[PDB]
Amino acid sequence: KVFGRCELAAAMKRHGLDNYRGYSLGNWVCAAKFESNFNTQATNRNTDGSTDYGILQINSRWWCNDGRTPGSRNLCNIPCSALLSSDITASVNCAKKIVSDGNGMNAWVAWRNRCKGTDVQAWIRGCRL
Repeated sequence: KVFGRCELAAAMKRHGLDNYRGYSLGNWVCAAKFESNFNTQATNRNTDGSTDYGILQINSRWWCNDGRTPGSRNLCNIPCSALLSSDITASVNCAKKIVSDGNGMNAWVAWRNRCKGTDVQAWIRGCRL
């Protein structure tokens, strides 16, 4: 599913991401736009041969099992396919694990390079939340 900007904001809010670890909702939306362009089905192979899955491009090296990432871990204890669902519940619960991991939203390279330092609140402008 390809979410609308405000549609994803609302879903991320309902699921508890807003100010989760002090990251406002616009950070989570901004990251989603620049990781997946809001498309739940988005998949990208990493040079290390891991793959990133879903709305927040969660990575099979550490967070989910895709059955083909050698010597990966699966710290969110899920199949990576779970993360491409139009139900973002797994993507969001796993992302909470990731952000709590010590490096915050810097675990997300698109967030680090495209959202951090910017007025991320623009990404939820116009949304009824």
